Order: sequence, then structure tokens, then C-alpha cells
Amino acid sequence: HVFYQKFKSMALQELGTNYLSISYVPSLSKFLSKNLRSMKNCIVFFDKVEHIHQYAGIDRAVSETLSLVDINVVIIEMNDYLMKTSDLMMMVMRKINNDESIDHIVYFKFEQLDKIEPSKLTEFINVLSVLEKSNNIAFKVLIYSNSSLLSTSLKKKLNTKYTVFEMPILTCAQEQEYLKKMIKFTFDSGSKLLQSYNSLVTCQLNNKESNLAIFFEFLKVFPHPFTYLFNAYTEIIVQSRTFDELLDKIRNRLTIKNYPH
Amino acid sequence: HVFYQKFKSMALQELGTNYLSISYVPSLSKFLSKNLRSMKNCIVFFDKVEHIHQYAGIDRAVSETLSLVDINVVIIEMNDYLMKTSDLMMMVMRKINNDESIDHIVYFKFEQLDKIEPSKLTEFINVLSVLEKSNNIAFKVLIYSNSSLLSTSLKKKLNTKYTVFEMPILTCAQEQEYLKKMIKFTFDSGSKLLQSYNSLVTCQLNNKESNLAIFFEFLKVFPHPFTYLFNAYTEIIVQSRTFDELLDKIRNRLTIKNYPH
Ligand SMILES: [Cl-]
Ligand SMILES: [Cl-]
Repeated sequence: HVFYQKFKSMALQELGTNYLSISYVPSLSKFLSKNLRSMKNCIVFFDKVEHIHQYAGIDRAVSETLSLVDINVVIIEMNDYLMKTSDLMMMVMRKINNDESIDHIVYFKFEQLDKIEPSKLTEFINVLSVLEKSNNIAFKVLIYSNSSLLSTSLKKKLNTKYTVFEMPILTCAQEQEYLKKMIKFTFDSGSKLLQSYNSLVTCQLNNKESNLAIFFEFLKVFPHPFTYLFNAYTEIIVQSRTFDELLDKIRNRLTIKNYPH
Repeated sequence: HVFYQKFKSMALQELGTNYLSISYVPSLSKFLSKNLRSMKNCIVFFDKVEHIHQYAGIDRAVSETLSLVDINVVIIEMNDYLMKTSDLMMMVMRKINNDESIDHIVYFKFEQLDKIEPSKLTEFINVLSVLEKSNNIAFKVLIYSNSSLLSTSLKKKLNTKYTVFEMPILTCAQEQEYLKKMIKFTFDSGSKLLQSYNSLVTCQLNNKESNLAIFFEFLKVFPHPFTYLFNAYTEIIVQSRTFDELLDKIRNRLTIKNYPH
């Protein structure tokens, strides 16, 4: 009679979606479609990407923007290549040789989030300058950092001007507001089951001495609050077998000493 | 260096999405936008809804179709009312009195999936006949079953003709094919991390003597395979703290004696 599996599955998908959301930075979604959903070559830097939560969010937003593209898109992960006619050129061309469409987009991805062979870097800027010369082939170099030598080498040797996206540092208040949004669900709007779930969350968050409120006070000091909350919360949802078991965990079992494990 | 949290969160959202997918029944998505995204009153029956997996899927598809509607949408859950000027009329009108838009859509939801006061049923068909008389107000009665007295009472007393949607019974082969699709992920297309994950799944499913293949043989006989697989799989993803831990569980720990718990 009380289909918790329907709630469970929908809550798990929304919590997933909520975490990967980049709505706190509306300027980003527009910045992506502008640079990614075109036939213009560009190099994008993502600075102040200080959290795995942020990286996952940017990545999904990139992943989706490339899905909108009505031209062949190829992915090359440059991490394994650099951090260690040409090897790279041969590999890029093999991928691009897909007789899918006349126009192609090569998306080169480089991630330096825990901050590089000079010889390997030059070989890369060489492939990039050849794709610059090619009409029908466009490149999107996406670098995730926070690099110094990279920016200066890419600027000096190429004709494509690079753009930079500064990931906003949230205030404790902004962070708290967005962490609460993360565990608020919007599926089956108007339903008493969603009303019960969201009312309990809202009221416990406003009750200073509650497990949920106390848990959130810790997230103010914790370095990666979105991930700590996401892990703790997916566990309570997954481990609960009934709707009442879920409410009981939010009210009585959610503590930093209990979740995640 | 190997951001499993990015994979974990994306895999959890996709597994969520995959479960709630109604792509196996493309005729349904079109049937919904036709009947729900209009200003015409209609009564829809969902017969042969034999699984909680199916119900969750139909519900989300309904939930999304109503999001497309550019007119005020109100939800009334008739379950609590019937199974037990008028009480109902007063409540429906209170909701509809939202000074949001001139036109309103009342979505009445009734679920009889484990199969009703005659007095309560008449009161409902009375509210429905008054909304029929009202221009600017449309109703969408959605009944989920498998009812006999309901269909005949709704047909006899109302001017709105009812439609029926027969949920297709999947063959063992269809079921197996779709259960495999459920645990195949499409985020970060082209990435070696997604390639590793999907190759392991594909190869283990083809290896008759593997944990994954043996697990799937049980799903052929199990009455609710999508839910049993979803629960077992969200656990392995959630409980794993590294990418290697995940692969180890799929290869060595996934059994009917171990998952879900
Ligand atoms: Cl975080
Ligand atoms: Cl099922």
C-alpha cells in the first residue's frame, strides 16, 4: 500500500541530479553553450575548482552541452598523456576519421586538481595548431585547475585566444542554503508523501537541537560538505526499507558519528 | 587522482533515471503528451501495471508531462477519499482558486494496484460533471490498476469518454535485454573509466559462470526483477569507496545470497 520503492528510486535520482546541479552559477550554463555548442576552437580554464562536487557539476554540464551538438564530437583525455606524424596526432586523427559527418569537434580534457613533460606539451600544441589550420575540425581544450606554464605555452604558440571561468567561492550562508536545497525533493509535486518528507526536513533544519540541524553545523566547518552530505544521505535512503524507517533516520539516526560508513 | 565520487554520483543518478525510463514503451510517452498536455478532460486507465518499476516509470512520465503544461496544474490524490457544496467539491475548489491563471487543470490520481464506498464514488463523479460544465477548468483522472464498477460508473454518469493504456508484458528475452540496459551507463561518453565499467559488465554478462550472469539467471524467475536489481546495484555503488572496490563487487561479491540487504 505505501510504495516506498517509488519514493526511494525518485529520491535517489533527484539527490543525484541536485548534487550535479550548477544552478548556483547560472553564468556557467550560458558560458558553456557559448563556447562548446559552436564550430569555433577555444581553450577554457576552470579556476578555483576546489571541490569534487564542483568538478562533477561542470563535467555533467559539459557532457550535456556536447549532447546538444548536431555534429560529430570526439573525446580525448590528455591527463594520461602529459602529466607522465606524432603518436598523439595519429591517435587524434584515427578518432576524427569517423565517416559520421563532414565537420568534427575534438574535446581535449585535462584535469590538474591536486596541483608535465615539456616534450609531451609541445606535441599537443602541435596537434592543436594543425586542427586550427583545418576547416571542418574544431577543438575545445578544457582544463580544470586549483597550469602556469600551460597557459603561457598555449597563449604563445597558438592563434586561438583562451577564456577563463572563475568558480565562485560560496559564503557559509550560500553553502548552507544550497546544501538544504540538495535534500529537498520536487518529484510528485503536491503529493502528501512529498509534503511529509519536505516538512520533516524543513522543521528539523529550523530546530537547532535536532540531528539534522547539528549535522549541518558540522558541514559549516567540513572541507567538502556536498560530498559528505551526499554520501550520508544516499545511505539513509538506500538502507531504509520503508518510508517510516527513512523519517526515523533523519530524526534520530543521522549523526557525524553514524553517517557515512 | 581517481575521482570515484564523480562516477558514484553520476552512476547513482543514471541508475535512477534508467529504472524510471519508459523507453521500452515509446507509445506511452506520446499517449501522455496527447491526453495530459491539452485542455480536454479525459479519464485514463493504466491496466496490467503489474510492477512497482512500471508504476514509478508511468508516474515520472506523467510528472514530467505536467511540467511542460504552461497553465496552472493542481493535484488531488483520490486514494485516501474513495477506498475508505460537498466535502470533495470544497477541497477541489479551494485548490483551483489559486489566482495563478484563468485556466486550471485538476489531476485526480487513483491507484488500485493490490486489488470503494459507493457514496464516496458518486460525490467524485458529481465534482467531475461540474468541472465538465466549467470552461477554464479541465480534469485528468488517472487510474492505475491490475475498477470494474469504477469504469462503468465513470462511463454511465459522465460525458468525457475514457481511454485505456495496456502496459506491455515483456518476454523473458525483452526483460533480460532491458535489465542489462539498466546497469549500462552513458555519462562521460568516450572516457576510459566508463569504458572499463561497461566492458566489465558486458563481458561478465556473457560469461555464463560469473556472479553477474548467475545473478541475472535468478532475475528470469524473480517476480520483480527491476527492483531486485536496482536495490542490489545501488548498494554496490553506494557501499564502494573506490572504483576498484566497485569492479571487485560486480566480479566477486554480487550474489542473491549477498544483495540487497
Ligand atoms: Cl563539496
Ligand atoms: Cl520489476
